[PDB]
Amino acid sequence: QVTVIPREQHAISRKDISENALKVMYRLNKAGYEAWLVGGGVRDLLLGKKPKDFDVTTNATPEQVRKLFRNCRLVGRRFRLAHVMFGPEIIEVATFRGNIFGSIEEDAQRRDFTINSLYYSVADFTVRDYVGGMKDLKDGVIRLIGNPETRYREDPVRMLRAVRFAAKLGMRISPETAEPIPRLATLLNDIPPAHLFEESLKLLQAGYGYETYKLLCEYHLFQPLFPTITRYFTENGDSPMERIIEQVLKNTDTRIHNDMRVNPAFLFAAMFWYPLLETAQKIAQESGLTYHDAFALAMNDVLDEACRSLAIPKRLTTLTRDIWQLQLRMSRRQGKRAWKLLEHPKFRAAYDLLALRAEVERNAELQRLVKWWGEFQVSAPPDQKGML
Amino acid sequence: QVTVIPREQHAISRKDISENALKVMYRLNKAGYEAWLVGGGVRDLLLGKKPKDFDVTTNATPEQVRKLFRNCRLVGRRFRLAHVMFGPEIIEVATFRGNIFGSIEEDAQRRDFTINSLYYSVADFTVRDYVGGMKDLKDGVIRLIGNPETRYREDPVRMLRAVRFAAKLGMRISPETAEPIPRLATLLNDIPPAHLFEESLKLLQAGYGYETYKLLCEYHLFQPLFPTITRYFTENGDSPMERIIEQVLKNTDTRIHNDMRVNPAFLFAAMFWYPLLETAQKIAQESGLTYHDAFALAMNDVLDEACRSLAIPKRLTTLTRDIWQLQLRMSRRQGKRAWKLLEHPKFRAAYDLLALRAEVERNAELQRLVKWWGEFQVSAPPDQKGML
Ligand SMILES: Nc1ncnc2c1ncn2[C@@H]1O[C@H](COP(=O)(O)OP(=O)(O)OP(=O)(O)O)[C@@H](O)[C@H]1O
Ligand SMILES: Nc1ncnc2c1ncn2[C@@H]1O[C@H](COP(=O)(O)OP(=O)(O)OP(=O)(O)O)[C@@H](O)[C@H]1O
Ligand SMILES: [Mg+2]
Ligand SMILES: [Mg+2]
Repeated sequence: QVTVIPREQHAISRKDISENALKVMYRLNKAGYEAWLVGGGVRDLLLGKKPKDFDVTTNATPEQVRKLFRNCRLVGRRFRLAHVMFGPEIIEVATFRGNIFGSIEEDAQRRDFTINSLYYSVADFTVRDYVGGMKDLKDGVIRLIGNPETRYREDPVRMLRAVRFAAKLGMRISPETAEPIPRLATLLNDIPPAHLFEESLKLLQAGYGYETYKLLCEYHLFQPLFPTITRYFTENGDSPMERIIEQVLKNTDTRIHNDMRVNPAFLFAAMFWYPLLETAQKIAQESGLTYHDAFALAMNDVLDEACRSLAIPKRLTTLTRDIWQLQLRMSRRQGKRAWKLLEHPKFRAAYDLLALRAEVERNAELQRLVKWWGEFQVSAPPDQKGML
Repeated sequence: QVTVIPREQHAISRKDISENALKVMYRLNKAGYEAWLVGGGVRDLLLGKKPKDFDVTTNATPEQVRKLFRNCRLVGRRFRLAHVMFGPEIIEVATFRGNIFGSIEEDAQRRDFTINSLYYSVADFTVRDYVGGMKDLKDGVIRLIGNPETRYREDPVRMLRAVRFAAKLGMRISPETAEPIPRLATLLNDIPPAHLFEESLKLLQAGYGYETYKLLCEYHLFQPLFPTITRYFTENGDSPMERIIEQVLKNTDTRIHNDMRVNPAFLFAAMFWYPLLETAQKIAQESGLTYHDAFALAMNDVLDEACRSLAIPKRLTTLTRDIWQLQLRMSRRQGKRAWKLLEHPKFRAAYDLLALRAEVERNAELQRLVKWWGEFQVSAPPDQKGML
């Protein structure tokens, strides 16, 4: 066991790569308090990679952190957890937990995985490893802290994170930490649909999506969240839907790394697409009615029972509804309303759906619609007229 | 002589084709006042075309009008000139004029042209013509009301309007009303650049642009407004900049007849492009700077001067500058920095300008950055990945 690591044996974790939350600790260290830098970035820093967050912890009570910062711009409460604002840098200052407020060692144990529970002191350039941490981090092991069996039951979402980190970094899950998941997965439905929604995005809409999907399928974690989707999987391995999902992911992923923004209302409208389509079939031949009105029903239901697991905000769903709406409208080769359409705020997305539907189905008559809209949108108004 | 023309013999401008701003005349009529429809609409109505606006006039004091609508959603200010709201519909309710105000006849006179001073009462289905009005409308004639000479001097913009209706509707300008213009044209430099901007857009940005520039040039009214451009015309008639101003207008026009949002900041960057391309090259040699630094000065220069004539909003100038800047970046066959660009809020307009530049210069070098950016902008991140 090795509880304190020195700056000379610890990957340099050079004081200078820490931005200036250093101003936030220095203030504490000066006041007779303790300043530690915990979790995310402190992991990354040891890895060599650039921190995305910088969060800190202290033996200073929350009302004590209030006085020592009353002059600062402290953004919004929470319990414990204080929020300092620079601007485009916000720094989280949280008090150690234990009866309620305790020691550094105490705080370490209530944290989830090993590597995400390493601590840095600007004051002594030492990192504290009350857990496997350092080794896990070297060996590339996502390990949980207490008794997996119990933790996952206390907070089931702890399971989701295990995969998420597993995918993000090149790491594998500890056996003990992995055993329980497939069995305990179902536990996710005792989770408020909203919290889920957050984590669904943390997983896919985070630029790892594809590797995190493989991992969510290999642990039966995908099913609880997207019932409406698992059901249309096939033995064969790659149905139109089973490809599209891999693609919209792989791509949303490329986007996020070339730093482009991304539409979640898209991501979803893509996956559920085929399911919607399938419900259009049954809705039509059965309960025989028009294919427009039929489609429109499939929407409400598919979105209903999907919104039954993930809590999608009314905002998103409504763009989604539009992305699908456009799929029918575009299909009907026609004239003057193409300006009306080209203008639509969700066209860009809607074109990128048609993009995929044509790539996956390899339906040459679709890609055909894809070249046309392709040119009719980069073309200039004299040509755009002639195209009709 | 023939001052009152009845529902049957007058193009039946039919009570049915008046938006329910009838409900506002009705209150007026019921209340002992009379209330008439004027100009904009009544003109189009007699021409058959759908009005774009309905403005009522009454012999009620602006005071009497204020009171008889208290219950209503009446939007504020403006001597005389009262305003009432519904939905997307606003109804303009101004009082006659003539100490200050008076007879329906006394009002017919302070109005700029003969057509735009026809009057309609729903209460008797007659239209009152106290000017050439009816005949002129039949004939296709824009004819200022009193003495052109004096009036233009009273309000020089009356000249611009005159030329605008001339191109919008399909009709010719009255001899008596055309003579004074080429002479008196300069008078516009006395007018606050504010009004000129306003009216500059009613001329080119209402989708009559091309025809309204065939006139603005053929009556030397163009010059007072756009000094910076006038200067660069070539007797040839076929310079790149001259072709560009044609096309951009022809196109802005198309955009408007197909209900597509149009951008003002684009319009301008398009015209002044070549005057900007010129002032840059002259700043390049005359003073041995780098081109990138040279260009940027030229931007300031062209703007200040145009700003000297048209009060162009600090808003639109920013966008413009950017649309231009983008033209430097889209030039370099850029690497992974292109994702950032694709994202720019203006990229569509910057593209649309590379579009024209390539078409008018009839340059193949440019015509390639067009074909390229056309694909790189509709492709998928897989494909797009590769292109780079
Ligand atoms: N419900 C919970 N139970 C126990 N510990 C928790 C819980 N929620 C958060 N934590 C702790 O918070 C820390 C994670 O912080 P945060 O949520 O900002 O993500 P992170 O570790 O920075 O993730 P990333 O590696 O993606 O940056 C972990 O060390 C974890 O132990
Ligand atoms: N400064 C002015 N001097 C004299 N008359 C004016 C003045 N400003 C406006 N008018 C009168 O207002 C009427 C025009 O109304 P408005 O400004 O709504 O345009 P419009 O005639 O409806 O144009 P359009 O044909 O484009 O619809 C004209 O009949 C004109 O005589
Ligand atoms: Mg946290
Ligand atoms: Mg008006």
